[PDB]
Amino acid sequence: CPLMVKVLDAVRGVPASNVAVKVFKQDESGSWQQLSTGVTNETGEIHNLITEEAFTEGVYKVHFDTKTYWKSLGLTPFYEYADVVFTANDAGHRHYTIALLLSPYSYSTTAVVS
Amino acid sequence: CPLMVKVLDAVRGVPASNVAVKVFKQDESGSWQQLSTGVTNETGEIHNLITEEAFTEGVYKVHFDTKTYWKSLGLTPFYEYADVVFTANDAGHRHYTIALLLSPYSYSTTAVVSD
Amino acid sequence: CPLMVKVLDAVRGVPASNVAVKVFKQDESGSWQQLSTGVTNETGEIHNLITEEAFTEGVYKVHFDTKTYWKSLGLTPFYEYADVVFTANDAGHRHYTIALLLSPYSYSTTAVVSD
Amino acid sequence: CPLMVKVLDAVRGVPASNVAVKVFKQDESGSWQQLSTGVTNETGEIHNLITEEAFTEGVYKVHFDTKTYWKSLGLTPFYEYADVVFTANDAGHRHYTIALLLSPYSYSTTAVVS
Ligand SMILES: N[C@@H](Cc1cc(I)c(Oc2cc(I)c(O)c(I)c2)c(I)c1)C(=O)O
Ligand SMILES: N[C@@H](Cc1cc(I)c(Oc2cc(I)c(O)c(I)c2)c(I)c1)C(=O)O
Repeated sequence: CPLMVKVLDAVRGVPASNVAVKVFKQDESGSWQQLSTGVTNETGEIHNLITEEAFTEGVYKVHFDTKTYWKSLGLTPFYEYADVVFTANDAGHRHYTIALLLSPYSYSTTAVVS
Repeated sequence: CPLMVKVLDAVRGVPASNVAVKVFKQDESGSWQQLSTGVTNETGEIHNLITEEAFTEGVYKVHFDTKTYWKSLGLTPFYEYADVVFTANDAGHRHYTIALLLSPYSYSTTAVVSD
Repeated sequence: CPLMVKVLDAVRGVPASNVAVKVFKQDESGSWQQLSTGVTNETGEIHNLITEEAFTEGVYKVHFDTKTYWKSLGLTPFYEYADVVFTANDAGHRHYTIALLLSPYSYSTTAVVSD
Repeated sequence: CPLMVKVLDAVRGVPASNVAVKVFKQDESGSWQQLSTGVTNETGEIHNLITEEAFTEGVYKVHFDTKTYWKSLGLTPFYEYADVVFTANDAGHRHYTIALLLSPYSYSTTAVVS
């Protein structure tokens, strides 16, 4: 799995489950094309988010619906969502983890590339 | 000033100056209309980004060109940029600060909302 | 003011007011000598924590009582407190801001150093 | 393993290896007693950091020597180290992960409790 996510809830101290995620890749044109969609599991992760074959060199957007997550907890969210945008495999085929830490009025993201 | 930014550099321990910022408001179609531009100053801030008159209820995107910032320092950035998207002024007029902390492979953002 | 703090609440989107802060300096023995105290104000800051005269070269601990803060809000905190420890003024006199972002099960701290 | 760590390098996008870690528990007296020491591996983790038997209810300090880590990379560190202090098992025996994200002038820590 060359593209992984790990989402954590900074308020409750647990992984953030049921967070809807979409993966897009930017066109030759420059438009975003949706490649996959999934929902985080109990460990805040998504298995098989993208195949090695579909995950080619280019610019990617990983979109997290953080707003619905906080509404499901009865907390007021500030952000509409969190998008993370990066170039992948520009200098070779690697594995990427997009880590995302959530609070109602803050989020942090870090990329681990191997 | 109802919309403020504060940008910090976690590698150097200084405010991130000369970061290009753009502010957009989503129209009903879903497209983004640019309403502001600026570049952070030596304290990582931008004065007079938008007026109260322009800053009406809606969905906003604050776009930070973090890639150009790190490249100017000779560092290899991971992200293309950082966008921060939120609904504003939907429960009355408020003031907002979008704070952004930058490292080449990480960023954090926090919102402070006051009345 | 050579030592400033800025404390924010990531749950509520407001500065974290009424947070008790203490500043210590390590002596040669390794024990900690208290030099300052304060409580954050409505913007999450403390004025006049220490003077330039007192703030000499050494190792400092800035101690934030984050547990009392979250308990006052009815929230269950994980940490007993947050300490931030660093060497100051070892390459000349500088000014420091210790920024601290709080959630019940997480915190982030960033230092801004100027001359 | 009831007490785990996960340390990441926000500058390089890799787990932070070779970070020295000490685990202390506070005395009845109130003094810190060292229970264990280890060093993060290539995935930023430490196996067998503490046994289930030694990890009893009380107040813990997990100490990370972040200063030597940044010096090993040739970057100037601001902090002397990062200490994370918390009560464990006050309401039952659980597993704890202390996650720690490092930059030369910033760090973030989050606790995941299961
Ligand atoms: N166990 C799996 C999944 C996993 C990946 C990461 I990357 C991680 O590390 C962090 C650190 C911080 I600080 C965060 O705020 C967040 I979100 C994730 C953690 I815990 C777990 C693995 O090792 O691949
Ligand atoms: N002096 C001005 C500007 C200012 C706002 C904030 I909001 C702030 O706080 C943080 C805290 C953390 I942690 C960050 O990573 C970042 I970026 C900013 C700081 I320092 C300064 C004011 O009070 O409005």
